[PDB]
Amino acid sequence: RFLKVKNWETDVVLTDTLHLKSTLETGCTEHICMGSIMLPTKDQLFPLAKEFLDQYYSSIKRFGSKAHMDRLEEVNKEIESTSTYQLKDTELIYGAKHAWRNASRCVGRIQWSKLQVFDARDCTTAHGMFNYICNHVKYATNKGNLRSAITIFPQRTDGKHDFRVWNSQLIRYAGYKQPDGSTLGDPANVQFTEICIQQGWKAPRGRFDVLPLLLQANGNDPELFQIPPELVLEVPIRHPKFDWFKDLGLKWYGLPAVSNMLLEIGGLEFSACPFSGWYMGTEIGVRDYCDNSRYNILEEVAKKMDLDMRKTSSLWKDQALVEINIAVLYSFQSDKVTIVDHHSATESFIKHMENEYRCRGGCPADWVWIVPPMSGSITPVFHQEMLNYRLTPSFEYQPDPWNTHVW
Amino acid sequence: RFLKVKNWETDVVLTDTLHLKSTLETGCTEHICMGSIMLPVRTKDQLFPLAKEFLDQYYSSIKRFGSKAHMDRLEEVNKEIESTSTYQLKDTELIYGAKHAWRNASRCVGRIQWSKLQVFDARDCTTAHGMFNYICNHVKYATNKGNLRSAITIFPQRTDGKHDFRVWNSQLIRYAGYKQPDGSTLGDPANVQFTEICIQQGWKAPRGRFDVLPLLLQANGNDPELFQIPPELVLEVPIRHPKFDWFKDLGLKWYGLPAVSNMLLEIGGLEFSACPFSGWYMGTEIGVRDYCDNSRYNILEEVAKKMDLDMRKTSSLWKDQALVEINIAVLYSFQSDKVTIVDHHSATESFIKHMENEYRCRGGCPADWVWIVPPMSGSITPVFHQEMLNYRLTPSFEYQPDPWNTHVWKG
Ligand code: HEM
Ligand code: HEM
Ligand SMILES: N=C(NCCC[C@H](N)CN(O)CCN)N[N+](=O)[O-]
Ligand SMILES: N=C(NCCC[C@H](N)CN(O)CCN)N[N+](=O)[O-]
Ligand SMILES: C[C@H](O)[C@H](O)[C@H]1CNc2nc(N)[nH]c(=O)c2N1
Ligand SMILES: C[C@H](O)[C@H](O)[C@H]1CNc2nc(N)[nH]c(=O)c2N1
Ligand SMILES: [Zn+2]
Repeated sequence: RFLKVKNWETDVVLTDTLHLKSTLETGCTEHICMGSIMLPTKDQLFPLAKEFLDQYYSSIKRFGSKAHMDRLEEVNKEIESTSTYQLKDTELIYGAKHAWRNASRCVGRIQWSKLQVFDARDCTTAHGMFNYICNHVKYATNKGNLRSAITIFPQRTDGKHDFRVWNSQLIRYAGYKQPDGSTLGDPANVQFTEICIQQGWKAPRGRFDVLPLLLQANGNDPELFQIPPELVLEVPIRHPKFDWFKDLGLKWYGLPAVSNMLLEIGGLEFSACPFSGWYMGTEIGVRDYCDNSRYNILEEVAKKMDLDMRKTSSLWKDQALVEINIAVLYSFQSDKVTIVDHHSATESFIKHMENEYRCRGGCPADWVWIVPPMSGSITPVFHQEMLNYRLTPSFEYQPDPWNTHVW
Repeated sequence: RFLKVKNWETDVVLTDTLHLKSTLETGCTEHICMGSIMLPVRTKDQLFPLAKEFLDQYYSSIKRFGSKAHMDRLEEVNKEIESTSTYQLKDTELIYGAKHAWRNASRCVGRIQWSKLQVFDARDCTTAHGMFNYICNHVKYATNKGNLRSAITIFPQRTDGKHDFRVWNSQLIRYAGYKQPDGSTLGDPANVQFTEICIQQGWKAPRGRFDVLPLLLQANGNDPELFQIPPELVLEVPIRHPKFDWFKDLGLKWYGLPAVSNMLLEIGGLEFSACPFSGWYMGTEIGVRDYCDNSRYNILEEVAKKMDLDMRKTSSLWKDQALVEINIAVLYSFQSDKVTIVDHHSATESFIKHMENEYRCRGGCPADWVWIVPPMSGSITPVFHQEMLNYRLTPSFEYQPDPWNTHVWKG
């Protein structure tokens, strides 16, 4: 019932009871652990709304008050009638902040309560979505002093009137398959880069071409939009020691903004809720730049460094990996663009876990995602036991629209 | 029920059916995942069924399931059990059992080598001196002058739980750790408690930074006894860096033979409480964990200073930088001295091939992602991108309480 998690580097032991309020399943069973798998009605709705309202009023110290009972009734009535409901702005903001608070795969949750929520529920068209998204981008970028934000479009109704941002992130680079069979630009976005063209986009066919937004409002077909360049902060990548580094022709965008997730609050589903915070260095330097299936630039960098690439045991890949990541962080800091290294971010998360354990009785955390893709054990989270479980409100994965849209 | 795991780097999908044979519990529930939790006498009543499941697996493995030899064996054991409340494995069953416990060890990335395990049968051992002798032969055989050979030595199984054989050391070879009165620690901090028990038992500590600990051996539930492994039998490797001539001056060295000796081997219900085994090191075990964990030798800073790295702010990634060099040094020193070792890139690539083979020939491969992925450069190794299924199959290697916490001293 009362589970304990131990940190093997500091012997600190925390007790978790928050998991007892868990509602969704994990993918695992007592016979099998799937911890490393990437993707494990009015009658249905009211109980959800109730659970949410109870936690909402409880958080404001008005659990079971008249206001609570009242709102509970009002929502109850609304559901019975309309077969759904609308959150009060206060609930919208609380729900979003908590969905972030509950994202077990996010190492940056110590920032959870500072989220700026943009209510775009009155939106009706793709141009309207583009407008809201541009405002989000400018607000969050804040000339390099990034501020976390989320813009929430209209909730789901009949499932045939869904708003969806087709991009996986608001800002990403295009990827095109060349005759060579090789891939130019970002390989992860090869397909999307195609669906944009299958729509009319005029690809400059470059290595770092900011993709166009493909916005879907109310179910209708999506529409393309070029984000005003001055709104897309980019960072030229240079090494604080290797002048030749810049010759690599590397740069990345400063704003990470997940746009393909679904937000669940009190049973209500928000299929278009792009959100953004700021990068942890390794996301770019380790994953985007060195993944074998991404920009895969390890060899090139190792060559320039003139390292013995004959035997894996010389650890040239490891050597290069480090330099590359030193560069990413150096560049961002130099341009005064917010960014955080894995040491600092993970140190933050441990503090955050401790705060959540004392103030909330726990903190759902997914070790597989929390530990950085490089230098795992020299970061504190590696030695930290974590309990993973699903709490709502939450952020969930959802099918790429191009695999569900009825044109 | 079928289950698939996908490798997101190659899109190779695999199907697991072997998990269906999984009987033991994982620690997780439908509502919670304990995937990152370090540590999540039998009755006749429960024994024979465990015996049967095992003998069935064994006879199927040799293509004799349902034969007369199979049936007679099941009858022979059934009888022995009701007759003696236990039973003895045939040599062939023991060898098979030991190999499969390794094969089934979900946290082991070196399982591609599982079928080559050399098994030493020490079930006739009765005293600690006998244990010492067996352990010495295992170490010399396994070490093989630097060309390491995997091996396991199996002492008598548990009976009533009051006559257990145990190796109190956590590994056959490990360095002493000494807590100084000023609060600092000399040697390996991980071994401070065990070292104190050794000194108390009478060991004369040389008190250096790399003193090979003595063996503290327990036979038939008796009080443990001390023994010094012959120095000529302990292969050690001085660590130096191929480019940094000052590295050698850090005075670092490590032993070549990694030999877990505190685990419990379960086979067909029988419990082997003393079953030391060895293979060879993956570089990062020493370079990352032994040398760089904050709670171990913790040398990042000193190596950082010597390299003249900007240590003012973490974002310089000075720790990351020093880490790589230290690991380059460990691999380099071992290769130079021709002492077997494997780097994490090579070891992980091998585990992926092994894993694919296991799915195709066995229907699955239980694997613990948290442990399989190396403690450094995680995503640039293929296992990072590989989905895995973790489940417990027997035969198996299990954790057991440290003996100093359960032993009834006879004095
Ligand atoms: C302010 C700084 C923030 C930092 C440093 C941070 C860092 C991270 C990192 C490293 C990951 C894993 C990324 C990957 O490997 O692809 C992640 C995942 C995630 N974060 Fe955060 N995050 C921040 C803000 C946010 C915000 C504002 C939200 C939403 C309100 C959020 C929600 C999540 C979710 C749901 C995931 C997992 C997404 C998935 O499964 O792909 N994060 N975060
Ligand atoms: C042939 C060389 C081998 C290599 C390269 C290898 C490598 C490893 C590594 C890197 C780990 C994790 C160690 C740690 O992080 O502390 C491990 C764990 C494990 N290995 Fe292997 N291994 C090998 C041979 C063996 C042998 C011979 C056995 C048994 C017969 C075995 C049984 C296990 C077990 C049971 C674990 C888990 C230990 C625990 O949970 O504490 N390994 N191995
Ligand atoms: N810092 C953040 N990172 C999440 C988005 C970027 C990620 N590298 C892409 N990604 O999840 C790739 C798909 N597996 N979030 N945020 O600050 O809002
Ligand atoms: N290569 C092997 N490694 C396992 C034993 C060494 C480990 N670093 C010590 N250890 O797990 C200390 C406590 N967590 N095995 N083997 O070759 O048989
Ligand atoms: C197969 C495995 O689940 C997959 O590679 C995971 C591992 N850990 C991760 N951790 C983070 N933060 N992000 C990822 O994309 C992944 N990928
Ligand atoms: C808390 C966490 O589970 C623990 O530190 C684990 C993580 N992964 C590991 N992986 C290996 N190979 N060895 C370890 O000791 C650990 N420690
Ligand atoms: Zn699990």
